[PDB]
Amino acid sequence: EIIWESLSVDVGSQGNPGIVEYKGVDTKTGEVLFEREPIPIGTNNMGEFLAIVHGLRYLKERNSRKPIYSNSQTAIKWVKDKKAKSTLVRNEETALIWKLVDEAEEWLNTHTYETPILKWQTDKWGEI
Amino acid sequence: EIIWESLSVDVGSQGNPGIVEYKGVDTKTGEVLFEREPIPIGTNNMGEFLAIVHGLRYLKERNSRKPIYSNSQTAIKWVKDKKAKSTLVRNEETALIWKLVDEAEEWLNTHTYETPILKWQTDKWGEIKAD
Amino acid sequence: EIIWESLSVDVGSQGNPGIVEYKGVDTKTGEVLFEREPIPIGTNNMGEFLAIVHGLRYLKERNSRKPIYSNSQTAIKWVKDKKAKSTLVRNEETALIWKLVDEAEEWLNTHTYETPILKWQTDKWGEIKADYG
DNA sequence: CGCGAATTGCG
DNA sequence: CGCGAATTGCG
Ligand SMILES: [K+]
Ligand SMILES: [K+]
Ligand code: NA
Repeated sequence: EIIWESLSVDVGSQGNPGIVEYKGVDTKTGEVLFEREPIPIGTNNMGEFLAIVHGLRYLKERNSRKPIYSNSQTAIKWVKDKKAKSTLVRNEETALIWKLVDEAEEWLNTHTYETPILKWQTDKWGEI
Repeated sequence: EIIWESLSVDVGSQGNPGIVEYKGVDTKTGEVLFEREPIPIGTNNMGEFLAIVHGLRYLKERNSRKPIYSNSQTAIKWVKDKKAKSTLVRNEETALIWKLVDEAEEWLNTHTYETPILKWQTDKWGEIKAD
Repeated sequence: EIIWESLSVDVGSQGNPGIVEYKGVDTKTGEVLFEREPIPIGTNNMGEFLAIVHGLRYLKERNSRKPIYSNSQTAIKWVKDKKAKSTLVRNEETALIWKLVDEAEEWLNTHTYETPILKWQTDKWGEIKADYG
């Protein structure tokens, strides 16, 4: 049922909003493929969005067709629409997450990609 | 993928909450197969709940294996969960609809059925209609 | 940052959900001021909730403005909310714990109390004094 | 295992 | 309007 030849995105937040970080891993080995240092203020929908697009770029650079597993349906929609819809206030305290979200959107509106973007069935399989 | 040999339920609501009614119709042809008269006050989700269960009862009486189309994904969920989840106040005004819902639930918890409960896809197919 | 003349509660459980108990001790002396016999089936959070409410009634019974320390942020919020937002099924095996909990909410709804309810900071101050073994 | 507070589509 | 669901350290 799980597609093991794939890349999984694992985003954590210390509160929503709160410190947000993420890693992209090989789904089968759990090897860390890329990561993002903690961002002091973010939401988990923003972290998933960024994590997905980071993975899209990682896979594009390496000419991989492996799919991406996310477990935020909202961030998958945001990626598909090439537009994030966060309600998070934008100021100096949130400048970094918003700047990264801007950059991710920009990348999405200037590129094409092959990667399938799948929802992790947390109900059937557990956490990643 | 319309299955024409099926039943479709359609509920009307004079405001929500408000007066609720519903009918069961032949999907292929529009013929009204069963009806419930207006209920003085209920919700749209309670009526879709009752309409599905009513058709379940109707098809079960007739030994039909035909599916039922509903336009309400909430009501489909409720039936499959064998539990409505309305937040309508129980008072004197709402006693009727609430009686009917409890009786729908009780039927669901003491019965099994063959009938596939399918989602009507309005924007793919248009409205549910009775002729 | 530590009110030493205060009361501290904690829960002990074999499993979660499982057997649960609690006690209240004096924060300065570790003197055990009250105890709850092990309850066949509950959750830790239900136990913490009951332990705080027991402590509240204990101090109220004695006209004491000593604070209460718990290290369960959940149970604290539950008490301040006069509502135990537990997810334990209500059945016959869990009837006892649900009845003491329903009654603890009822007690909160119908009384006034002035005890400050404080979070114990385990990361900073070490173990809460009502810690079980 | 249990639990908080906040994020985000019809009919 | 009524109801839609899933996500994210410590005791
Ligand atoms: K594309
Ligand atoms: K609906
Ligand atoms: Na995670």
